[PDB]
Amino acid sequence: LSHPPIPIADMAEHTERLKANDSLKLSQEYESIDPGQQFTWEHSNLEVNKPKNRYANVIAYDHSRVILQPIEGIMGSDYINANYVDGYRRQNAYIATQGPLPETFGDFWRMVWEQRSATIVMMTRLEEKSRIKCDQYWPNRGTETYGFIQVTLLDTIELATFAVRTFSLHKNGSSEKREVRQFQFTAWPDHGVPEYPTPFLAFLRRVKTANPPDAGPIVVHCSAGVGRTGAFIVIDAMLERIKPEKTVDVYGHVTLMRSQRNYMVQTEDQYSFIHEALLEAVGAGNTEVPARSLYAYIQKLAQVEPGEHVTGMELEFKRLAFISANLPANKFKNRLVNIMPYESTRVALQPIRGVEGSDYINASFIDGYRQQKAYIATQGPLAETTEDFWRMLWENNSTIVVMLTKLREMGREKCHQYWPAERSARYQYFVVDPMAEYNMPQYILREFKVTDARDGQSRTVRQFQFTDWPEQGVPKSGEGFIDFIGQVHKTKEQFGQDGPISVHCSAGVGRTGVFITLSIVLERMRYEGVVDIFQTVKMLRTQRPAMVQTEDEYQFAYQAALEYLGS
Repeated sequence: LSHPPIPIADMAEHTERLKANDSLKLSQEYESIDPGQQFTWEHSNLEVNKPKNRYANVIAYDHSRVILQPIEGIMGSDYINANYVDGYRRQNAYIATQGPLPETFGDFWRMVWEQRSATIVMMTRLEEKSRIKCDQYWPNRGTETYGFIQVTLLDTIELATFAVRTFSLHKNGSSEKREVRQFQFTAWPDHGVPEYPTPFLAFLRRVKTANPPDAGPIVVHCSAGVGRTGAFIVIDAMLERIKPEKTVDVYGHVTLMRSQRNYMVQTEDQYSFIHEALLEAVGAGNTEVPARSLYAYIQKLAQVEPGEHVTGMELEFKRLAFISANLPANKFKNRLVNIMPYESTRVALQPIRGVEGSDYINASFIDGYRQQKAYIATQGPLAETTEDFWRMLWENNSTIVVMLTKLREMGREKCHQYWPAERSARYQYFVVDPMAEYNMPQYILREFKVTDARDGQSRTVRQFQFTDWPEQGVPKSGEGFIDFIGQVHKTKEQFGQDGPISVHCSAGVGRTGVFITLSIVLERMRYEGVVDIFQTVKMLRTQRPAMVQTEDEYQFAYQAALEYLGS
């Protein structure tokens, strides 16, 4: 009645309608959400329970609350601020709860134990822009006791946009030991919702694969346990829904959620984000592959299926498809009009008083496998942006430069020679001294001393220039490129860089993208034994446009991933 399901085919259009005229119908739809019934919240309001509430205004409805076994002689001991929430035809599939307080750490663990949960989803950083969102309810290492549950940290994996912690739980008296994994999403912005859903969707895939299909409810929490917690739940429930059903009903599911916990999906932006994520999720399907299945996967990609006129490989690639960059005074600072950094990931320079746009360089921060901003992807310097380049490196503590083009190819200038060789150069406040030049079969290593003139300080800069990329196409073997990636990264650890690796070719998307793609993929193969090239590329394209420009480029990443598996 009045807000019917949306077939996954119309999801595109529907979303754009809601978003029309600065999200006017989204807003009217959202404001109309109403479970339309009266709840009570007596337990949350017990005097003894009020300090167990992180926010006095975010309570637990009586009828859907999670009820803990009482502790003999302790009034109020059945209470936690938490409610069951439904998934798609999955009753009480989730527990939505606040981020635990020091005084409720024991309650939270006892909840996990008694509810037989195997998975915790933490939708927040402990602190975000100074403000504490959640206190740390788990041990730094080893075993800690909370109430009567002993929680042991077995393992910590920590990656660019989330962390996974593995725990063992043991209540005293029983030999029972239970395993629980906490997935912590670390990339939700301090303000608003994520610009793109791709990190969250990969986060969600992790969670779902780890969660055993016979456990109790997934425990989900942010700060209040309503806002991001809500988005996680709806997105998941709708991805479940579309397996047997091929329609989406966000409106309907948020409505059901509101009858279970106050405020689920707390902002319009969150409501919008849910639609964007679900939109992107129907877009790709599963592209992740176990190492053992890689070759077969590749072989399958290599065929022209009955029905299609192109390869599966090229069909997969097809599915992958600017304020400052435009300011008139920065327009000469771009090699190509149509290759610009996004505002949100652009690498801004320290502004220089009295020259507008001297905060601009065509460059973009890019996350790695383990850490965010592990790369800057930028174009080959122009004679006119050379100075800017050197300052970007200094200001951003980048001391490794990967150049993926010859200065000239196919009788065109690809890159200006932005480095000195015969003698020292001064590029503005920076003195760069050429220290050595190593000619390897497939690349050249150049080493520079860079001295800040202003304060006499100094850093070593190393530049790796790969010289074996064919001027048309892509390498026939990934061997040399693999070794190259290896060398750049050895050199990173060996001389303890914290800073990003700055990577460029000519426009700084194609080969640049392949380099960054493989740097991520090959480490993920080492540590997970899975590969997902498509999602890696998809991700890069959330931070810089057109990363991995061509089909052959895309295919090469597969090729190199394959050969690397070979060793």
